[PDB]
Amino acid sequence: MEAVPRMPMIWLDLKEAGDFHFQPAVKKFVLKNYGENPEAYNEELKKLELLRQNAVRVPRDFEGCSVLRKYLGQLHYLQSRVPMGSGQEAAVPVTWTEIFSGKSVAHEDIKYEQACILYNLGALHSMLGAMDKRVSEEGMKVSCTHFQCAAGAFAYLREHFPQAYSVDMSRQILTLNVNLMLGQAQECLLEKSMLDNRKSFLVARISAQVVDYYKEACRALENPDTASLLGRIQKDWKKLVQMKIYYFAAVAHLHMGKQAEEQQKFGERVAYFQSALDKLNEAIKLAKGQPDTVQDALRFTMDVIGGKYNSAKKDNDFIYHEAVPALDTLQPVKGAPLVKPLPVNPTDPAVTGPDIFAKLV
Repeated sequence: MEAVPRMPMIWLDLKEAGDFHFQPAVKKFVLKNYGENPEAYNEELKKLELLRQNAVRVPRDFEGCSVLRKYLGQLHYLQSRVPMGSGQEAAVPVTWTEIFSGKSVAHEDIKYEQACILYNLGALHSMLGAMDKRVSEEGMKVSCTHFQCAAGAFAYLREHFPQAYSVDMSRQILTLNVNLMLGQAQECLLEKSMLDNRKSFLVARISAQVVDYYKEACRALENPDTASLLGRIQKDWKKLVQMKIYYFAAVAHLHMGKQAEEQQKFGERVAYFQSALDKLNEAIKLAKGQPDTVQDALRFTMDVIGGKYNSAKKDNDFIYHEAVPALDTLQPVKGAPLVKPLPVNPTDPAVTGPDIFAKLV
């Protein structure tokens, strides 16, 4: 199974930015509150406006992440010296496009700008995670980290910002995004654990957790309100996710049968391989219409599980003569969560660079 073809991964589009005319409001504030020449900080203002145009049209590569993190950190450093939040003195309109409707949504709130950047940091991480072939140890590790970082950005957004600046960043949609991203992170780790040939029981538990994360996403996708908001995106996500629930349930029970093999529980081995085959047959049904990438992974896995089942049953029928337990007596596999949303510290100097606005007060 370490050589199974990789399943495709879902990634999220980045949001499109509108205007954020911060320069006039910063100049008035410096004049009326610091008493200094309003244009003594034009080079700091020039650095920020350049950084914004770079961020709102960011390159879709790993370097793009540092650009977004730079701009996000510098917005924090600006907010801590110039009050531009909701209701505050120097607040100006911030406009971005809500991604599911295409409608412009404006708020006079610098935290809306921060939120949309953080959203795009999560989305870019999801795209970089989904781009790798995931065939090397380092590519599997890096993809896993990108999906955890994506989860981290959407989780931070959900926890630290006035909920619902727009409906693409509502708490329930962000939670769907987190659970999908963690499910994809855990899938990357499952692939890595099979390459590393970890203990069969641990691999089963890792796979069971992939199922658990994808069940959380699937339940959220079945919410009619979310289906309505996402439109055909909900159909495309749900088809892949529901298929993967049965696929990784098959992979889990395959590895429970390998544990039984190792323990010389040869009737239990047959039962788990039979259950794995039943779960895989449902996944193949649910995969109708999916791309060849999905079919190639399922075809490969059917060869593995079908061959293991036929030989386990032959061995048991002609050698071991052990009783085969009913499938509904098998101990369920408890997922092993080995991923988490990974930090967004917006003001870590190692990532923000020098504070553009250090020479303010």
